[PDB]
Amino acid sequence: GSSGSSGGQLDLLRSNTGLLYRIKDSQNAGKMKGSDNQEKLVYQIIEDAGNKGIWSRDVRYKSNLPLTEINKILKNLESKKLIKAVKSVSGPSSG
Repeated sequence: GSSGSSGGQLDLLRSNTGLLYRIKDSQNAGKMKGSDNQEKLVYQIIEDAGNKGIWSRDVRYKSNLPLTEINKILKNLESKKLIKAVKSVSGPSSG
């Protein structure tokens, strides 16, 4: 009774994810300023990531907000000094 059957074929294409984001601390954060809900919905997704962090593309999908919005939100929390942005050194493997 062997399971076996693992994998088959893989055809990936060269693509880019973007930038990574993360929340700052887990206590000093709960005042906000600008967006109330539109922002609270973002900080929630970024916070859930913890150390793994969430890409601007991912947090955008779960947030269901357009770049025009996320662009302001991601920048909002930043100025508030509530979150911490993290830039990747090398997204793809083939360097």
